[PDB]
Amino acid sequence: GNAEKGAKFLSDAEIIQLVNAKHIPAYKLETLIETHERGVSIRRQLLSKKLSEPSSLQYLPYRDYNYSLVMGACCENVIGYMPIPVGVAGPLCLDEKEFQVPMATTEGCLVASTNRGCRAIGLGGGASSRVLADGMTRGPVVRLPRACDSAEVKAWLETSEGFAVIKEAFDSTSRFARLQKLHTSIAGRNLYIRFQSRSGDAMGMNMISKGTEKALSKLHEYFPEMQILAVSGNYCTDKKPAAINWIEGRGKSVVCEAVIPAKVVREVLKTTTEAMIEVNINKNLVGSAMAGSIGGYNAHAANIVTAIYIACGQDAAQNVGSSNCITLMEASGPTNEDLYISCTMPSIEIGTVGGGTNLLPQQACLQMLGVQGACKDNPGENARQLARIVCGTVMAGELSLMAALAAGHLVKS
Amino acid sequence: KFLSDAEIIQLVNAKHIPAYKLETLIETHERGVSIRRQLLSKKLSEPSSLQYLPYRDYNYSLVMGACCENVIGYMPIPVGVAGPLCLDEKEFQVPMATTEGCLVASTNRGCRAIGLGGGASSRVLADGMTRGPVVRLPRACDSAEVKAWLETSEGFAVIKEAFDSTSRFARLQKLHTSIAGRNLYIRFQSRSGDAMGMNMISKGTEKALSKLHEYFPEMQILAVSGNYCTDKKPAAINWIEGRGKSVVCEAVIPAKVVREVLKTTTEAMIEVNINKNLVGSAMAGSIGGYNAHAANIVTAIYIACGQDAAQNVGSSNCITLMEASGPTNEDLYISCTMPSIEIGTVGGGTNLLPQQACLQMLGVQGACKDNPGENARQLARIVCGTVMAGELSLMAALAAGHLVKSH
Amino acid sequence: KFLSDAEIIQLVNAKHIPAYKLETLIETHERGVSIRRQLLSKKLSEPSSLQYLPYRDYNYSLVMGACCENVIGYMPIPVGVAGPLCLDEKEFQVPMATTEGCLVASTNRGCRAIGLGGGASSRVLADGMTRGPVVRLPRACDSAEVKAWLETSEGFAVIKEAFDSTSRFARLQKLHTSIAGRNLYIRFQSRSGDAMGMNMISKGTEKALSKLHEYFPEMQILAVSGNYCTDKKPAAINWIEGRGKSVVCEAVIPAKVVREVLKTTTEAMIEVNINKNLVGSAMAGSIGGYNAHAANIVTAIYIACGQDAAQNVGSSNCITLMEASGPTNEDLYISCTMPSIEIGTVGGGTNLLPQQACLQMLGVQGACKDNPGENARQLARIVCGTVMAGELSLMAALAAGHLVK
Amino acid sequence: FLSDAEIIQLVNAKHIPAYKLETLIETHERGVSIRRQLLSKKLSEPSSLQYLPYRDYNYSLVMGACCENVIGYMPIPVGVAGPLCLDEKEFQVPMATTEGCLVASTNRGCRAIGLGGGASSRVLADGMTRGPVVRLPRACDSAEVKAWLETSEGFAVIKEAFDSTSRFARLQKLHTSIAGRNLYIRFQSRSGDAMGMNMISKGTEKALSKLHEYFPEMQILAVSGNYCTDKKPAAINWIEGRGKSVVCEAVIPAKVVREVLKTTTEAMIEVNINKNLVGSAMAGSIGGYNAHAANIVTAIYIACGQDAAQNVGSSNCITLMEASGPTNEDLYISCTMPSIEIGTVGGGTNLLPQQACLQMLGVQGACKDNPGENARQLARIVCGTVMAGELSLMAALAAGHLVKS
Ligand SMILES: CC(C)(COP(=O)([O-])OP(=O)([O-])OC[C@H]1O[C@@H](n2cnc3c(N)ncnc32)[C@H](O)[C@@H]1OP(=O)([O-])[O-])[C@@H](O)C(=O)NCCC(=O)NCCSC(=O)C[C@@](C)(O)CC(=O)[O-]
Ligand SMILES: CC(C)(COP(=O)([O-])OP(=O)([O-])OC[C@H]1O[C@@H](n2cnc3c(N)ncnc32)[C@H](O)[C@@H]1OP(=O)([O-])[O-])[C@@H](O)C(=O)NCCC(=O)NCCSC(=O)C[C@@](C)(O)CC(=O)[O-]
Ligand SMILES: CC(C)(COP(=O)([O-])OP(=O)([O-])OC[C@H]1O[C@@H](n2cnc3c(N)ncnc32)[C@H](O)[C@@H]1OP(=O)([O-])[O-])[C@@H](O)C(=O)NCCC(=O)NCCSC(=O)C[C@@](C)(O)CC(=O)[O-]
Ligand SMILES: CC(C)(COP(=O)([O-])OP(=O)([O-])OC[C@H]1O[C@@H](n2cnc3c(N)ncnc32)[C@H](O)[C@@H]1OP(=O)([O-])[O-])[C@@H](O)C(=O)NCCC(=O)NCCSC(=O)C[C@@](C)(O)CC(=O)[O-]
Repeated sequence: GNAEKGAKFLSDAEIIQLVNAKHIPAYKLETLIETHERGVSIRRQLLSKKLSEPSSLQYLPYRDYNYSLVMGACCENVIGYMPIPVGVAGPLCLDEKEFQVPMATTEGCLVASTNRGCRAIGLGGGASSRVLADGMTRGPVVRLPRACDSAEVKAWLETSEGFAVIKEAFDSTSRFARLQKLHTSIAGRNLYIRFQSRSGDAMGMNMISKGTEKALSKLHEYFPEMQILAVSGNYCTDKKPAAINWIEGRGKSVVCEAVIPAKVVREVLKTTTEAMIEVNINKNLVGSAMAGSIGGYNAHAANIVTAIYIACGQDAAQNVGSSNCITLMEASGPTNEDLYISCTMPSIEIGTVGGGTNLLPQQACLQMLGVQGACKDNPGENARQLARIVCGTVMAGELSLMAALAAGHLVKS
Repeated sequence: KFLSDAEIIQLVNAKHIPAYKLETLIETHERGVSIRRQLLSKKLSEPSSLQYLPYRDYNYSLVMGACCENVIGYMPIPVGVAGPLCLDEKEFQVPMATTEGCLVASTNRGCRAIGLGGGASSRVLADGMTRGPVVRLPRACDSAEVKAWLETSEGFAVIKEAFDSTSRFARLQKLHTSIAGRNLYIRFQSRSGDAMGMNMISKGTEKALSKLHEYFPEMQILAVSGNYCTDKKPAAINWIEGRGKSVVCEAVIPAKVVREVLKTTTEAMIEVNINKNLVGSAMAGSIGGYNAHAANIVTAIYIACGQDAAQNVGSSNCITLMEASGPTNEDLYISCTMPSIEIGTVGGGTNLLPQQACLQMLGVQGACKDNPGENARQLARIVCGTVMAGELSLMAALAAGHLVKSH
Repeated sequence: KFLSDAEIIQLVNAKHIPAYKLETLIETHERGVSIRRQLLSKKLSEPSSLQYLPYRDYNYSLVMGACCENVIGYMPIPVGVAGPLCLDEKEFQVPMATTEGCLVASTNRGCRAIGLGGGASSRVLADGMTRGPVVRLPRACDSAEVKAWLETSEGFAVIKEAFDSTSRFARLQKLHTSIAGRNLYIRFQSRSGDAMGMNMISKGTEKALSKLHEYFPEMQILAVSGNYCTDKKPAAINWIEGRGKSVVCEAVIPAKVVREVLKTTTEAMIEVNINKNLVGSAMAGSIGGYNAHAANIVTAIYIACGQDAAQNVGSSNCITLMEASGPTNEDLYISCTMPSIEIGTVGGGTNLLPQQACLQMLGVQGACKDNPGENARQLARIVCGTVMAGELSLMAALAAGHLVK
Repeated sequence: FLSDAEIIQLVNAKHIPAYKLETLIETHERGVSIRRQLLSKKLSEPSSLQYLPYRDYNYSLVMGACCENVIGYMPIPVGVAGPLCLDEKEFQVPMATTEGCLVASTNRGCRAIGLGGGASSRVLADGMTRGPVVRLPRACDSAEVKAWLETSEGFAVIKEAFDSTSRFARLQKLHTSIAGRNLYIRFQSRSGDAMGMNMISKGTEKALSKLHEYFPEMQILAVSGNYCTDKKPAAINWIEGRGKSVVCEAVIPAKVVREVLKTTTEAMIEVNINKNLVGSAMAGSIGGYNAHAANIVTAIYIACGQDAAQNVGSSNCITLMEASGPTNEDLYISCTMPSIEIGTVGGGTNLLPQQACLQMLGVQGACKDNPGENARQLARIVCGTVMAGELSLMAALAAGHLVKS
């Protein structure tokens, strides 16, 4: 019926009461209650009346979903989950292997197009890829009394011993923290330090923050007058467009290529190698340059990154820098009727452990590509492998869309 | 029809009927996906990989033929809620589909500071989706002529006529042209009701390019999209000219609220905003990213509300500014300007029911009958508002030395 | 007056006179300069380091109070000539004030290929100098309101009237506004006859900002220039929106001419242009610099013709493109598009006689009485033309493996 | 030797290239004197070079080194600003310009600094760069070369080759960048007191050869694939630096700001942020967070024989202003310039008048004892003077003193 005061289980009815009582704040329901799902039920209830159209929540799934794995490190105020259609494209004949690429999307033709692109590649002898570099970064802003002081610190960080003490501090942070280079940049009395380190099969944004922080402390011991303004002074750079990610790289840098047989271009892609190339240059090069792009000399690399990212538990917001990509197309073969295509992506921020990678459905798409979890034997291998697949699939998508654009097929589909 | 499950399998195999064909071949969407999963498993190095990828009893009737191909199931993204967001004297319960811990918590904490601050105000500065095809002429002198033509009032009128005759909402605004030798990049800009409009615009520019061709028969239409729109790629033009909805946001957090809720000082916030979001971003050579994590907020809301999560690229453009304010300058004045929010309230993933749930939750869902475009615009303002909230909280945490404490 | 350099210096050393005023006193420019050199030598660690800095017999008359302060002589810059430049069915002998060897030789070699190629064609795509002040309002909602106001036809009309009432040539074109919170950046665009117009425009935006103030009394005019013009700084907005004169250029070099004059192959040129001026520039994160050395050509012509050599920054923006052309695709099609050539044929260094010499040499000097702006525009085209010429030659040299040696 | 009208006809007939005139006439000046007559016919107005100087210049130092087809020289007013109290020294900075108030303003700025205890500067890095484009059959090959160049031994053989090129060629790091089967290699080396554009090209070329020995299938497309980057705007110069990177700072006493600069520290700062930061960002600038660093670079560059076209990358500069002092009434100002391409030897640095302005700053020629010192010292002066000019113009803008001066 109704009651009052904390006790045993109680009822949705008035457990709500104690929330108004302001002793059980909304987001703490899982703290108190016994079953995660009840918690979400009660919140959807609270939130329900907070709503203008309370009948909304009705078609928002939530029932039976392992929440023990989200509550804790993947989301707060869980009021359910969002279903994203997951299509599959492939096989992707990449580096003498075939992958069935999962793509969580809501945009029609994206999967169809990526597939059509994978096809051209398969009938083309397949594609080759190489991870050019690997390292997640973090660039805090630090301050000194005078620019002359910043200057001194910069020089110090650049001496071999100085770098060694910073590296030691940094690496003592984790099992995988192994500080590579150190890129410093001065702005008056400000000093931006770009820390770069590998991180096994983790995307490493977290590991690196812990590492730079410990390093900044040891750095402070030497320059007590230094102010650590913010672990992140946008010099990483994370989730924001930045020429530095494009030029210096961030995460995994990777190249991709394939040669599509003139026949395959006419048959599968429905155009000409000559037409493709004529479009790639004036679109992905001259066009992008005209729009003042930094890092976006590609057709829709983003569409492919986001889809794979959502499907495989990556940070869909890193879609920003991860999509950097220049796609190039040349005439090739004995008659120059064959299409040579490459795709270079300098900043693929990706990981195979932690984050959304810990959820089971996302993990399903990872296993589907045989990348899931940490690579015990060779640490970082899964992350790297996935990076290559992302780059490979992007080339596939680039191939198909570019073709469609050349052929005048975009409006039809 | 009935044929044993594996009977369809073998059948397809022996015919080599492309899996994607299924939906048409088989009766009932869930069969075709269940069968596809089945075919796929045998192509995998661990046939039981999809053991945890849901797919059962989902509404594929909407999806197939409109949102995704080769469906093999669906991906569950935790959906949190933040708010109320006291924006323009209203309160919104903002849904955020994410997998990053603290994002919702932080956006909430940010919304809180704003609520106890008298709320936030926002304005949509401009509205217009764009499409910029590449077109070619024999000589640059010809491109030149076309450019001048498109710039005459009559020339623009015939192009506009053609363009607008494309849809009920297609109303071509300006026309930005740009020459590269014999190449001509034409940026078409038009409103589009409550639709994000990427599709409507393509239809419009295409019809317009035809009418344009009638006048310059020697013109080659190389591609409806010559990257001058620009869509899903970083571009100074979206930042400077705007794309989609441009919107400003502001709020003033009372010094007490900054010390109590945000756990810092207005002075500290400002010292960080300038050297991070301004000097830092400039040092990294950013174009459009003078903000802390506008992207985190856009993506979350975008995924939760059926938007194109890949447009996260240009939609996240945002400059966040913080000034000292009040009688004592202890209050925090904060603003966030986002010039290119590509958003829509109709079509796309906006047609799926669960996404529609999050849209109703903000009372934006579907087309706005009375005032077309209103929902799209309203949602844009909410995205900008929530972004400011997130900016507030994260900036604070950074000032206070809390990122490696919260996470 | 007439005393003695020997003592006209003491008063000065009695600080009764600031070196930078000798002019006001000692009426006879060269003497003013003369005394100042002497007074400076003493302050120098090497009292005679100015031994070789010319100064005599230069017409400081026009310089003083309009081009330079604290004058102490002049700097001689070698002036070479390149051409003829067969541009738009005309031939120009282009003057280039430079100190870099081969620049003139190369630009010439480039002009040559063009002459034996049927010549080059050019078009001025747009014309308008800009000024973008920063203005402030109490709240962003206020900025917003002003933006919308400036965008209404009547609002623009009152702003335009105010702006145009500033000068005989001030004819405000569009108005590009941009909001940053409670800040509002207004880009004013207007023609300006044959003047580069940086000054004319400032005067115009200022009068306009006043009338704007009358309507929004709560608006703070922070600075007539809030870097949204943008002047003398790299900016995507100049590249995308244009600034000054925007112009295209093209020519087709006959395969024979490429092999003979330029010493390479159209195929090789093209292979280099794409991977250097496009893919390379993109790799370096360039905004506006998809060209080989457009700057070398702009600066030289700018110094020789009295332009603002510092505007070399935005004026050099240029994308140079090369395609295969002809019945056999062995001919080289080349184009050069420069969106922001800040140039003028009147005022500034354009008032000095030696610079004016180089202007007449191109028949552009002074204002074009009949068709105002024509000289400025014509010169802009020549700058673009000569740039293509230089692009042609250097690209070739690079293709052929000739830079070093 | 004999006669003029004759050399002409003789020329016109056997039609000799005007540019060869120097190798057929006893004195240079009669070469350029003939050249000039010879060109006058070819003008719409034969009497155009009337006022264009030429006599008694000493083309000797120019011929075959600084300029071709010389028809004379261009006089650029040279003003002086200072003293510049930089690093406990005072410099009298020469500025070759044609823009009124530039010198006056830079002076006024130097003044505020002098009465402020002076300015401090530091050279953060030194290295000229060259980035050729090289090609391989497949991207996998490019990839392999990149990794090779990154191994310590691979770098050692490349460095050896590179350094064996000159006495000052000492290859620092190596920044590589892949674009499919393309490979952009950024070579970085010091170069004494030379700007080093030439030395580096010779070095990368020698290195690219040795590189070829290891990857015979590699195509050297161009010694310069715009990844240096030279004379074009590029985020890489801004982020990685090019030439000399230097910081500058000073603190102007609140009194001095009100008295000399005619404003408030609070006003200055309010303008710097919304103009040089927020404004520049709104215009989509990469590298230009400053008011007019270019004006100062160009002037000093022309006066001291530097490459005025490098004005493009050399002008990169972010200027910052904070409140300082016991009451925060004092103005703290800094200026960071990451890519000052400068040199004190070779180029226009070999001409005597330019050398005059170099001595004036006591930088002229190579620094025997400490190689590179002069180049570096001049770089610091350029950065110092830029801060000075930033100070004055920013002030003027804050105070609303522009249009009228
Ligand atoms: C629609 C297609 C794929 C047809 O392509 P098609 O060649 O005309 O159709 P087809 O039946 O003749 O070819 C068959 C092949 O297509 C594929 N295919 C065909 N249908 C399906 C399907 N249902 N499901 C899966 N795969 C499919 C499949 O791989 C198949 O191979 P096969 O079965 O013979 O072994 C093509 O025309 C295309 O790729 N169009 C463009 C797609 C695209 O651009 N997608 C992204 C959205 S565009 C956007 O919003 C970004 C943009 C444009 O703004 C960016 C920019 O500015 O550039
Ligand atoms: C974690 C907080 C929010 C704690 O916040 P707090 O103030 O330290 O502790 P609190 O308990 O006093 O705060 C409680 C209030 O915060 C919110 N809040 C608190 N806990 C919860 C919860 N469980 N669920 C929901 N809401 C929560 C909520 O609104 C609540 O209001 P109340 O009811 O108490 O008046 C804070 O420390 C914070 O915001 N940290 C930063 C979080 C963040 O920004 N993370 C994601 C972005 S990091 C990134 O990847 C981007 C980066 C850094 O790489 C980009 C760059 O800068 O380069
Ligand atoms: C050196 C040349 C011109 C030889 O040119 P050549 O074709 O090798 O020899 P040639 O004598 O047979 O050519 C003669 C023609 O060239 C011209 N020419 C030839 N000599 C002269 C002269 N003395 N004075 C005037 N004009 C001359 C002239 O027009 C003549 O026509 P002709 O009289 O026979 O009918 C050629 O090899 C060349 O162009 N070299 C490269 C020039 C160049 O581009 N350098 C300046 C930029 S380098 C820099 O600092 C920027 C950079 C490159 O680093 C930026 C980047 O890419 O990152
Ligand atoms: C005009 C001034 C200098 C007057 O300065 P003032 O303080 O108004 O008047 P003052 O006579 O009392 O000042 C005297 C002091 O100024 C200097 N000074 C004064 N006159 C001279 C002179 N003739 N020659 C040399 N030095 C002079 C000198 O140092 C002297 O110190 P003192 O000897 O008294 O101890 C000042 O108002 C000013 O600096 N104006 C602005 C100058 C300027 O910056 N213009 C060039 C940039 S405009 C442009 O094209 C770039 C732009 C606008 O586009 C950049 C952007 O986009 O932001």
